[PDB]
Amino acid sequence: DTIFGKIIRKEIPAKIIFEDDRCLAFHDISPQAPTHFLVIPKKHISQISVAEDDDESLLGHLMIVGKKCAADLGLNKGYRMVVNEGSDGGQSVYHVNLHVLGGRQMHWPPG
Amino acid sequence: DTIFGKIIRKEIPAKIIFEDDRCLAFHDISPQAPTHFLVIPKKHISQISVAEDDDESLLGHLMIVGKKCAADLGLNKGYRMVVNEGSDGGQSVYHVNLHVLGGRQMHWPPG
Ligand SMILES: Nc1ncnc2c1ncn2[C@@H]1O[C@H](COP(=O)(O)NCCc2c[nH]c3ccccc23)[C@@H](O)[C@@H]1O
Ligand SMILES: Nc1ncnc2c1ncn2[C@@H]1O[C@H](COP(=O)(O)NCCc2c[nH]c3ccccc23)[C@@H](O)[C@@H]1O
Repeated sequence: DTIFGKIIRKEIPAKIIFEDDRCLAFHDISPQAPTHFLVIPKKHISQISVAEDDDESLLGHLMIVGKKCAADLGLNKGYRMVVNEGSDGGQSVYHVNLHVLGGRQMHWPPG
Repeated sequence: DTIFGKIIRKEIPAKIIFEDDRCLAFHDISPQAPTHFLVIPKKHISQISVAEDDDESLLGHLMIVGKKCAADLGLNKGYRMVVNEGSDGGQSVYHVNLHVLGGRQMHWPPG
């Protein structure tokens, strides 16, 4: 399975900042901002392009959890949420993952 | 209200590529990729940091609609989804909006 599959199954260790029945959040190993963490579903969805209609609430939950974690981490000046799909998106771990980045001005274009 | 509020109320014209009872999608006026469109809720939420828990399904719907529009627009090599919060996120229109960008390699960091 993927790296994130291994984190979910508790095969690879990770320092978590949030967990519930539906998702996990943890800091990125290669941070691109002073604050950079990930929110991932526990359900295996390899990429957002294959998410099903009934995954709507789960995907929204990732963003609500991202919002809450951002607040807890003191990102009061703002942040950026990112989901990458496939090669052009730069996906590297093929498990749906929401990036939340902040603590610096985020620029444009977003990559 | 905001620019997007005006688009929703059909005060400002916009060429739409998707509409339902909950959201609208349309191409960005200042595209940053060969394909760059936006998905916005019809409900007024000024920024993701003030989204409520019960907005989970709506937020997920934006991503599912983004996914579907991306497929329709032929983004088979991938894409990137982005939501900006506040000043550090680069928010400029204070109405929740999901960017979908593709048709080129998206780079890292994402801004
Ligand atoms: N054990 C662990 N704990 C915590 N974080 C972990 C981790 N193992 C891995 N990560 C992280 O997962 C993230 C996977 O995100 P992604 O959206 O699949 N690819 C985005 C990065 C990227 C790569 N190549 C690109 C090319 C062009 C654009 C972008 C890129 C990475 O930020 C980082 O590797
Ligand atoms: N009528 C119309 N039809 C179609 N698209 C329209 C439009 N009117 C406006 N837009 C678009 O809304 C988007 C608003 O996105 P945002 O996430 O609020 N800001 C991101 C851009 C940005 C700005 N400054 C920054 C600084 C640092 C990082 C980023 C930035 C813009 O891409 C573009 O202006």
